[PDB]
Amino acid sequence: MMNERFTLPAHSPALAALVPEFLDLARAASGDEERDLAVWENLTEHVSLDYRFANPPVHGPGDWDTYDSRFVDPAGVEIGTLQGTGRILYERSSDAHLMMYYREQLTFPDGTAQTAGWVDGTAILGGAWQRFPILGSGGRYGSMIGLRSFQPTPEAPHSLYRTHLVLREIPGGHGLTDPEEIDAALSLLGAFVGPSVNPATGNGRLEPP
Amino acid sequence: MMNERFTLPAHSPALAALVPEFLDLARAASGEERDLAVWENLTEHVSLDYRFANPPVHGPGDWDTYDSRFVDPAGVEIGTLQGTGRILYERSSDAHLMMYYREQLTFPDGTAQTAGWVDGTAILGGAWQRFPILGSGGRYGSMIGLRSFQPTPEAPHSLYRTHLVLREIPGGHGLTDPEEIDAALSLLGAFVGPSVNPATG
Repeated sequence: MMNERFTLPAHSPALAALVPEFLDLARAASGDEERDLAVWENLTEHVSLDYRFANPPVHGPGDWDTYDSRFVDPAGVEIGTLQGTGRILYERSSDAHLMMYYREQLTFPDGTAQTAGWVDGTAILGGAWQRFPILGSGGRYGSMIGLRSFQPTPEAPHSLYRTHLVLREIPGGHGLTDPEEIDAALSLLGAFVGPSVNPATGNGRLEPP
Repeated sequence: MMNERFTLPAHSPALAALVPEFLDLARAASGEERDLAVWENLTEHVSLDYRFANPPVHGPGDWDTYDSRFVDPAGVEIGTLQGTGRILYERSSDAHLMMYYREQLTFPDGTAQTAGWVDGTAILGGAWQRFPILGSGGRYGSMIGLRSFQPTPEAPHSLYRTHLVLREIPGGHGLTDPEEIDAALSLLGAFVGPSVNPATG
């Protein structure tokens, strides 16, 4: 008797199950429920960033970048690396902030994890902390979700970031393999940490700036 | 003691509380007793003001506003809607036109609102579009719901087939600030929206 158009996709329960675990990460990271946990705090992210302008003089839609990162802990030990890609897709109606979609692959000696989501490009210039959700994708991290928080250092905003990473096992894993559903989970969790995609304006319209 | 940078914003528990209720909407609409409003197989009469950025081309920069009338099968109007949408970009994977919409719902006894992503290319193809709803006034202020519509193939820009459900949440959804409302609408849209930029080869 259920209306098809009110029923949600098959993966929705698995998605929903990520939500409480995500809210729990901070507490689990603070020393503590015992599952496998990986916490790296006060990392130095050595970023080598190839930033391309589409209309060279100033940032705008169409711009893109790639970057490679090295995660080095306070003692100088490299704990993992990262490949990232980003594209500027549009300007918000309300304030013309530069909206960018990013995807990243984190590679640790014992496994891999991935990231995707929205970044306010205007805010990164201003020096804001950014946060991406993580889904584990292989090895030790395959059963894990987490959070990546990074801030571009004032001295070298394009080469050194300060970064914290937390990944935590979910019992029996998050259960997502399809890229479609992985992207949906990353959108769901990003809702808590990511910028607003297009805030309501004054004039009741979403016209372009 | 906790890392500020791993701690989620204060609204996170209220957002999290929306999730099981949202998953419960389909079952609730088909018959726990709360206040519930279901309108199925409405005819949505749409009046559309569409602006082009490069006039002959449908593309990024286009935007529109529209007025909608919800008429039940018996010909009674049960509410109206004002909406706005913009074409923001073409997906890397398949160049589909991605768009974003915000809408305000007005019923005789209250108000509700909507926002979310639309694949403008797939909508041509006859796919259903779905936006989460947050109540914003009157009877519905304490409610969340779902709006699903499909443009009629014979009159794709003026007639839609539409279903609406809104359901009371115990103690209201608890969101008043626009930023938290936008986050809740994004959170619930993750379940129903198109993929915004699928990974490429």
